[PDB]
Amino acid sequence: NYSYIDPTQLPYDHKWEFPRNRLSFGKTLGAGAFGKVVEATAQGLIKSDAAMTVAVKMLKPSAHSTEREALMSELKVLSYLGNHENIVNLLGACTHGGPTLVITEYCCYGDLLNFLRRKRDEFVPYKVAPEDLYKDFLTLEHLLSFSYQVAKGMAFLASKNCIHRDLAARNILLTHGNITKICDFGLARDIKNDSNYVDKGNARLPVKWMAPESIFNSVYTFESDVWSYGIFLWELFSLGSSPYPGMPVDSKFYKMIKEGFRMSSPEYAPAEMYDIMKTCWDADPDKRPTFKQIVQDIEKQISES
Ligand SMILES: Cc1ccc(C(=O)Nc2ccc(CN3CCN(C)CC3)c(C(F)(F)F)c2)cc1C#Cc1cnc2cccnn12
Ligand SMILES: [Cl-]
Ligand SMILES: [Cl-]
Ligand SMILES: [Cl-]
Ligand SMILES: [Cl-]
Repeated sequence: NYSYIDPTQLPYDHKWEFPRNRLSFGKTLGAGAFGKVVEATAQGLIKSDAAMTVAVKMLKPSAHSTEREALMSELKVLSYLGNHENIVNLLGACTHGGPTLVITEYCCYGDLLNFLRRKRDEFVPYKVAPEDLYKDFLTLEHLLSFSYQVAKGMAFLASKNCIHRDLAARNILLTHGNITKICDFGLARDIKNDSNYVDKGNARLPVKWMAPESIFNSVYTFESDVWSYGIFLWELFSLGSSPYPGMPVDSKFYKMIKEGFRMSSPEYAPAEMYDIMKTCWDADPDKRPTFKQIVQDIEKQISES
């Protein structure tokens, strides 16, 4: 599950350890068969005795030994990555005296996919009438900023030799100020009943976001994440539509991907952003751009707009 890094050899820094009893669990933010993410308040996180709201990831009583390893391995990965601007920020953890708890920041606006669909109908391509700024309409400027932030976050993950493997709008959190945080819901997502994940072998995988080498050879690299980022761009500029609309993942889908069929540009994608999508979807991973190159490309687009 780890292409390059070895989490078993990666230490869990004990500066992260947080007292279990100082958390007050609240509403459930998301849940899968074995794990869940809950909103919570932590008492002694901030130096002054003032409480702050956090999100906590934990396993359910249904979880087995495989999931207990995965949650601890996830904590080691998050601790190894450290805090970054474009990544959801680990705040602490609880590792003894009970089950593993992973504490991160709370992102007020939820996941990006639901945000795009919530904002889709009032989307504004050009400038917002200056009286209408209180409406906080979704604009093309916001979409470009989202692509830029996620590309920077993925560039940082690549620099840490880390492969995301499930990059999609559903795995992007959104905070105040239209700032995105890459995340991985993992076990806290009900992939069993999520139509975006597809039965393949004995796993359920996000096939429509996956590069061919990941589908057919189970190969995950920096450049297979780049492919997923291209699908994410299509999600973004279609305002939250499902990729390859109307095409179920079946034998014809695999042949069409293999033979070079690619999606058309979504209705709201600038031509230069669609140019990025096509290069991300190159059958040859070596011909695909790097995330660092994508950041440079998008940065020039934002300046010239
Ligand atoms: C409590 C919690 C715990 C953990 C994580 C989490 O995303 N962990 C994570 C695990 C791994 C990876 C990277 N790997 C991917 C796999 N890959 C094979 C290895 C590398 C990353 C990543 F960000 F770097 F991508 C993140 C998020 C939350 C949340 C939350 C939260 C905050 N506000 C809200 C509002 C609504 C809902 N949730 N929510
Ligand atoms: Cl546990
Ligand atoms: Cl990894
Ligand atoms: Cl916002
Ligand atoms: Cl074209």
